[PDB]
Amino acid sequence: AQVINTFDGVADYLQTYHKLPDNYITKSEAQALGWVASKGNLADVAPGKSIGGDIFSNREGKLPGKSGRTWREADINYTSGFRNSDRILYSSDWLIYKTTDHYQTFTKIR
Repeated sequence: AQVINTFDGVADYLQTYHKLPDNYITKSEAQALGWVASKGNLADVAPGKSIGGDIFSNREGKLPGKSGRTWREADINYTSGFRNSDRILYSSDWLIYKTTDHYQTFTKIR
């Protein structure tokens, strides 16, 4: 009904509660409840939920980090319909980089 699922909003809840929202279950977690990765019925088998807390090895490489270091990704913006391409990337050093194109772009916020 009312949660935080945005770039600055999630960045705040991150540096605030130092932990993704209680409604941020990774994708495998949604599969546990019965979710098809088709990305066309996520909220259908697990409505009121978000995908976050997944490791970000940098499939591309655009975050302030190096080999040996690991980043963290979280779902940004999500309501109903097919998943979206907006997601944030927080690092162990609290480095938050938002991406509005699927890890295709990164902006340093918090």
